[PDB]
Amino acid sequence: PEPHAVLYVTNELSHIVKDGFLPIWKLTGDESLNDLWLENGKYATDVYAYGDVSKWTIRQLRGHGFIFISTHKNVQLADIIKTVDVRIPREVARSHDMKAFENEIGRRRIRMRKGFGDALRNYAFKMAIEFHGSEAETLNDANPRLHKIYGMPEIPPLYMEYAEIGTRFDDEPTDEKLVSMLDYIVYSAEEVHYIGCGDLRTLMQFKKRSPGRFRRVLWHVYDPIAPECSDPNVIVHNIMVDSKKDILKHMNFLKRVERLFIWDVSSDEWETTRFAEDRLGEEIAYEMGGAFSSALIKHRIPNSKDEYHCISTYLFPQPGADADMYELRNFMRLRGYSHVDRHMHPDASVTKVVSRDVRKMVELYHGRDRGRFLKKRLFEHLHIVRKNGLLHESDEPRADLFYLTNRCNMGLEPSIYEVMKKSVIATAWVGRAPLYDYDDFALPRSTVMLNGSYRDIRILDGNGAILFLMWRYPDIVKKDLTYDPAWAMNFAVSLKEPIPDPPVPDISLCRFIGLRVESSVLRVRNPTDLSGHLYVTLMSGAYVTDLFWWFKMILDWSAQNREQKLRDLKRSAAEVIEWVRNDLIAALREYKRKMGMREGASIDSWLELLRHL
Ligand SMILES: Nc1nc2[nH]cnc2c(=O)[nH]1
Ligand SMILES: Nc1nc2[nH]cnc2c(=O)[nH]1
Repeated sequence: PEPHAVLYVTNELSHIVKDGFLPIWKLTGDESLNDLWLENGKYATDVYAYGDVSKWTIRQLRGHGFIFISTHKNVQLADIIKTVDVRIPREVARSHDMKAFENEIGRRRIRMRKGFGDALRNYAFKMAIEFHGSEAETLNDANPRLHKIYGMPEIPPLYMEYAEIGTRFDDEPTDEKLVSMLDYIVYSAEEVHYIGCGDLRTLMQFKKRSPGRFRRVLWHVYDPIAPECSDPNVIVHNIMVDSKKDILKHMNFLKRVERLFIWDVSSDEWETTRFAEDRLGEEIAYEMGGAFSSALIKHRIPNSKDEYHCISTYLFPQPGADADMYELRNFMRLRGYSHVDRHMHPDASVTKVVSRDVRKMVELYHGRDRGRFLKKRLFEHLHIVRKNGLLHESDEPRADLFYLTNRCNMGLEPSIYEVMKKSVIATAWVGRAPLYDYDDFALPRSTVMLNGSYRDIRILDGNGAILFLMWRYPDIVKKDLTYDPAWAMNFAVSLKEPIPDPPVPDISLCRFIGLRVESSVLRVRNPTDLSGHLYVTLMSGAYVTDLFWWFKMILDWSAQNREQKLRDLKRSAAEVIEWVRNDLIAALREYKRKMGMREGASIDSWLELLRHL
């Protein structure tokens, strides 16, 4: 809505910037601290800035809005030697196109979005178990035997009771059928009896792309034609399978384990053998249902039969599989130990299927050049627990990232705060620009600031949030981390995180970039300094800081003295950018003088927490 970034470039770039349409900020390594803060605050959009910044730490620079573009790998600071956020290729200076240069920034900026949500997420996996509004990404980095991953994924093309299909959605190519299979089914298994594994090329390429989960899992594999695979998490079996006893003897029963049954069995005049193969793969899974957690039975569709039967939880189309591949994979969820509770997905039963409706599924969703987006949906739907965030009442501690402010939740505002009163970590869209690849809606920043802050609950904007994590848990959140602060500043973030002792004015907390331009607009438009300053912050909705702590920082902390208060900075390894209650109490008042109803309680809460402290 207001928040910008300083697109910082290194010397050799500068000349081309001049030729742009955005404001340029020039340095000049002196510049006091309180110099940057007043200048940077003049820029109501993104800026370009160059020249010497040796004096300064990174935190200092990110709180200011910095993104480090250059041709060189890194740039020298006072803190450390930072990895440039945005490297430019030589040739694409160089050239000296302002446009290809400006485009080049954009892309990496959208790529930078990732790193931001990787820090918050990567902290959540540190402090939590339950998990809400999740997706493949969160599955991807989860520990399936600890974190418990809920959410509401977008349900794929399915056949059971039960039809509905389609409709079609846009999609792109992926990994060939057989490794694109493994990819979505393998997640929480611990042991896999892979029946009919062929020559193993399949599973090896699975290793070659997805190495972690290949090793975090155990593979019995079965074929007349399977070679000796030197791997030690691979016990091979040449034995062909007619009975469930050719698997059974090869499971340790004295210990609990999630086990997965994968069937893929084909041989060599009609073929109602193709049939009683699949049907067998099913019966064998079934008899064992109670030792496996689930199964992916192969399921090709016959010509002869218009309708037929099978045991099924689901039947679905196959990513990366050719268009003419007339073969669905049949899921069976089962009973048997599993670190993911799937009792939503119905207990695999007998299923009447109509060939032509399967025939249609293949027709709609198969294609070499389709699957990517299907596979995802399958993955989630299979392994996420279908549970609604604002409604789930949890016993364990719980994280709430990047779903909260979704357009489907619109109106249900109260429930939202309820979640941010008690989550470990959660985030709300508060950005007021156009604003794309993002389908969220904004919460009023004042209302966030005021409802957000509780003793335990620290309420910062994404950048503050990050700065904080850098500063408190330096190795949950690295310092060299690349991210785009502007974007970080579209999110309100909340953490179950105690106030510092002593409540130092760290950047995580105190930035207030542009608060002077912010105070003037305020006064030409809707007109009514630590008294007025608090009011500005609120009325602007430019800002999201932790009211509570910042309160505590003012009264309980300043005074203290000159000597005795920096000192307690050293120490708390804090850092700043800027070198009584009766103000604040009116600050509040004035605020709600202008805002009956559109708020604020609460307010009342805040006042009555000064008038008692
Ligand atoms: N910054 C950011 N990172 C993510 N990682 C997964 N989803 C998101 C998102 O919406 N934003
Ligand atoms: N099946 C699958 N789909 C994904 N979509 C994004 N990441 C993954 C992954 O690891 N596996």
